[PDB]
Amino acid sequence: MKHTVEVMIPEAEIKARIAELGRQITERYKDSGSDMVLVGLLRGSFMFMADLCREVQVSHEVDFMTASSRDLKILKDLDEDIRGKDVLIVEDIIDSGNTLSKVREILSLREPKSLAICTLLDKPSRREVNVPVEFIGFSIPDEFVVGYGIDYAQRYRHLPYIGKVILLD
Amino acid sequence: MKHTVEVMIPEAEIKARIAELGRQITERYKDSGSDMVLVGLLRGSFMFMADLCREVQVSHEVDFMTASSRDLKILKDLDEDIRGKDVLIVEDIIDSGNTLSKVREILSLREPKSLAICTLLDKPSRREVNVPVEFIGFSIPDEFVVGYGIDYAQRYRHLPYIGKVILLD
Amino acid sequence: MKHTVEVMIPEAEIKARIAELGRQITERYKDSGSDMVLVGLLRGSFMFMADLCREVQVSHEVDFMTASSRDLKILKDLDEDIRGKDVLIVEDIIDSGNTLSKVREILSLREPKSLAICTLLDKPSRREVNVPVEFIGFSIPDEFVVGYGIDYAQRYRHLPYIGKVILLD
Amino acid sequence: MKHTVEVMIPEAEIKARIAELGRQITERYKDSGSDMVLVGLLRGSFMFMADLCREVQVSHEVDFMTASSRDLKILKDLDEDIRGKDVLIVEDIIDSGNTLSKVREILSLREPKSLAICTLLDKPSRREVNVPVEFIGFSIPDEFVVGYGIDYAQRYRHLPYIGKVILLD
Ligand SMILES: O=c1[nH]cnc2c1ncn2[C@@H]1O[C@H](COP(=O)(O)O)[C@@H](O)[C@H]1O
Ligand SMILES: O=c1[nH]cnc2c1ncn2[C@@H]1O[C@H](COP(=O)(O)O)[C@@H](O)[C@H]1O
Repeated sequence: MKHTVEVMIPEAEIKARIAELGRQITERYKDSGSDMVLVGLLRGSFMFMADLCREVQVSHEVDFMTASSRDLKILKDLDEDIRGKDVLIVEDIIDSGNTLSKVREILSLREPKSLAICTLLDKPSRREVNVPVEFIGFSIPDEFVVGYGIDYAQRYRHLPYIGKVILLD
Repeated sequence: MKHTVEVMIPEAEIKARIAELGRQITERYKDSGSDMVLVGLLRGSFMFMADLCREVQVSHEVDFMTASSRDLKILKDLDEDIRGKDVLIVEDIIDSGNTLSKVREILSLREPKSLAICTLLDKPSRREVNVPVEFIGFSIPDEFVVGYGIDYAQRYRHLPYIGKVILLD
Repeated sequence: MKHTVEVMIPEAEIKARIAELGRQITERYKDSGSDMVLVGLLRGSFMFMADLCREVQVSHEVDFMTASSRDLKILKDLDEDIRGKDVLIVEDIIDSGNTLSKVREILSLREPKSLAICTLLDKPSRREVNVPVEFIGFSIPDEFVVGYGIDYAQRYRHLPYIGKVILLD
Repeated sequence: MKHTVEVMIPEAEIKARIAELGRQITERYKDSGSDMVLVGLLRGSFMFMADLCREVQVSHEVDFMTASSRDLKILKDLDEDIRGKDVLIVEDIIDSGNTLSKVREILSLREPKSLAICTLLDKPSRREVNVPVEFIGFSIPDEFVVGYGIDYAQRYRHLPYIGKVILLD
């Protein structure tokens, strides 16, 4: 467990990609006319949600939810209703796609006007369950990453950039 | 809010009906062979659960879940995994069928081997949604019942019998 | 893990002790005049709570709560308030006394009129944290018990009696 | 309910104040040596948390907790253990001091190495309970503020600045 962390994706770059995601999300929803709510998955999405929602130029609500990353259970459900609203699930990263997949199903049952997912990172190679992912900040190989909500031994979660854990020998 | 409570279903009557329900549920699942779990919906069904599981002659586990009743949110999810298991949802009362209908959808997503519902009381005259109910203790008229876990303004759950509030008397 | 279960405390005896606990609890509170609420710890106390509350002859509420049996956390808090009320925590068994001890502290902060604990079983020898326990159904040595809410490998939780797990070789 | 929103604290002003708070908190805990954890109180403080932890130059973990505000109930407890750790409760706003006062009592029970509070906004003119607040971003007049995580009828949390609702205008 002896190691070091080096910057992989500088915060300045993360900020740029998010602003763009924001324009994209805004453009995609600005004319819906229905209520919108960004749904972040805890703990991972807190930082990403913070920045992202500020880049979304349409009036919207911000709610969080926390699932158990065998059965995907709900430790903390949404505080507000989503029925008839536009819901954009926000996660820091998708790899296997299991939790995201199940969470999308659960929310689907509440009959929202629509459902989409926006992740800061995407690890295509690790996918195990195909699930739609409308907005992605970065596509990366299966690297040992941390920061921006992603931890390693309850650490680096507060880093302003995405770094890679170099596992010293 | 001034009111009276009259007996609707005496304790002995309930005790007998539950023994029967027990035999029936037992007969149904005795030859399944996969794990079985009864899921009571807090708060109202804790008493019915306590008595019912004691009449179920097949080895099972007991878990609980608490749900809201606009969107149906999970205030307390199961501690157990139900995937590939016979699941018997234990409810105290079904009238409109909204909440149960949804709770059932949510568990269905976890892919249990089988999914059924067992309710103590049933007000068919109140049904708004078609929902499969495999076991019913009593089909009753549209009375405001209390006791045996059920309440009236956080009151009467401890009554050993199902009673009906009269009011203005 | 190969074993068998033999009856240690017959349900008929459990029922008798509970009726007596009920008289004792009733006598102790009947003149308070304040609101009363029995607080059961999930999953363990569901069955005991069911029977016990029926033996308590004073008007009271029934709420449940579930803690994490290193830090004692609250997975599901009470649905109702206890401030200014008489609160009787109900558990199936106390051994180390850790969870019970912490739960009593947490509820204490809400300033209830009073706080007491009632357990069906007590394992004095295993105590690690001294905490008051006003009502006990049975005092037993450190036996491998199951039933009446107490499980073993998600099993025997529904047994109507307290049995001892004979660990066959 | 007809209203207007005016800027009260511009985004740049907040950004600068947080950098300062960051230096201060860093200076305070840099030589402690035990694990440290910032606990944000959902929902209102997710944004302040996101920005604050990035200015804290000491290795820490980030966790969240959601509480009610008559009795103070835990709707979502921490995922981490705080025993023997420096704990920095991260709040968005403190006015009466009731909720924080209680949340602090609850965590205090888990025996952390140290326990402090850091709030972005403060309405001293609204204080009803004496509660220790170690770090404050801004002491403000009694205005109904929104933005930067804070809301008005589930609205405005995404604003990058603290604004004040005007109403009937
Ligand atoms: O007579 C009643 N008094 C109090 N609550 C009731 C009564 N009938 C139904 N409920 C509530 O409605 C729920 C069942 O709703 P359903 O599944 O939508 O039919 C129960 O779990 C109860 O909490
Ligand atoms: O101006 C306001 N608008 C909306 N909610 C507020 C406002 N001021 C305080 N609150 C709520 O009150 C809580 C703080 O209460 P305290 O800790 O009891 O002082 C915050 O977490 C908010 O949820």
